[PDB]
Amino acid sequence: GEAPNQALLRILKETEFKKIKVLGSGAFGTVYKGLWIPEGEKVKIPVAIKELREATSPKANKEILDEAYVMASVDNPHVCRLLGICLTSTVQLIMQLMPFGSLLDYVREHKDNIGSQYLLNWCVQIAKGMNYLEDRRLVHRDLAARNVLVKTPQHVKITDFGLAKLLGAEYHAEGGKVPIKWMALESILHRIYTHQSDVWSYGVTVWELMTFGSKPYDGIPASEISSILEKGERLPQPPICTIDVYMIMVKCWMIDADSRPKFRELIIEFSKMARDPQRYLVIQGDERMMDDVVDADEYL
Ligand SMILES: CCC(=O)N[C@H]1CC[C@@H](N2C(=O)N(c3ccccc3Cl)Cc3cnc(Nc4ccc(N5CCN(C)CC5)c(C)c4)nc32)CC1
Repeated sequence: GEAPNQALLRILKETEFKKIKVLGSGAFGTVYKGLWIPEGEKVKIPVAIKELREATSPKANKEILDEAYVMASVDNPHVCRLLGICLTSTVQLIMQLMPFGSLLDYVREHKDNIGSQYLLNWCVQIAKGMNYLEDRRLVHRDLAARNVLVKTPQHVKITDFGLAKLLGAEYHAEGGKVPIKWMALESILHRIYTHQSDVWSYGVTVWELMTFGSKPYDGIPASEISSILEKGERLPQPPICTIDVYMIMVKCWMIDADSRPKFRELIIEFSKMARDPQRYLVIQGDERMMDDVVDADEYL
């Protein structure tokens, strides 16, 4: 079967980190911006701390441990990594802080200042991250612009492996809440998921970036999407996109999964375009646009 998963899961002391402000709140709990100060090491690491609220719920406790399991299992510059877990009465997951939030919100907030070089670099970075996940035989199942976070405007990372599944030595889902507008056709019909179905969602994610965060198939009921797709219709060519770029998205949306690009090929193609970005995206105005703190990426 598969190779042994020798990832390390680090257990952290609650007294080593401090919560500074709320990044986001849900029914499940809260995510804080914070600092992690390992005892004796003389480093201050910016972190996001996800803490369950009222964790007397066995389902939420099991789900956050599965998440910790997945994140520990990965190590690439284009996917978010776990620093560790803290087993307090309310369980906590400690991750690298991504100071600029999700790329979906970043692209909406800054559209008038985002040039073609940033857009095409982001496409490369997401594809390298996805290619890494495919190497590790991990299917993300939820790639979308909301699930990419921004470390710096120059460096984004895939995150939110809420639905992510490691292939046993395709993956078949049971029925549950699932993002139909981002899904390969075979995922909507037969709840099948593969690295190739991730490519489909990658295409949709690029579409979101290239439209500066427009909602795909806006207004259309998710019940209609499978037949719309079977009819051969897809998302439209974004205004800024040359046909070279749109062609790539379209290939990601072929019905024959094996006819879609590989992530390895998407890396190459978007890197080619990143060398001459204004040849490939046409954007108005494009030309013009705590002493001991250590980023988690330099903390090994
Ligand atoms: C409660 C549901 C919820 O709201 N989730 C969202 C908020 C938490 C967020 N998040 C995680 O879930 N992480 C994670 C993922 C999986 C497992 C464990 C963990 Cl820890 C790691 C993570 C790292 N960095 C950030 N940086 C960051 C986020 C938001 C914002 N702003 C604040 C001002 N707003 C107006 C706009 C948003 C900023 C400025 C920076 N957010 C993260 C994900 C999305």
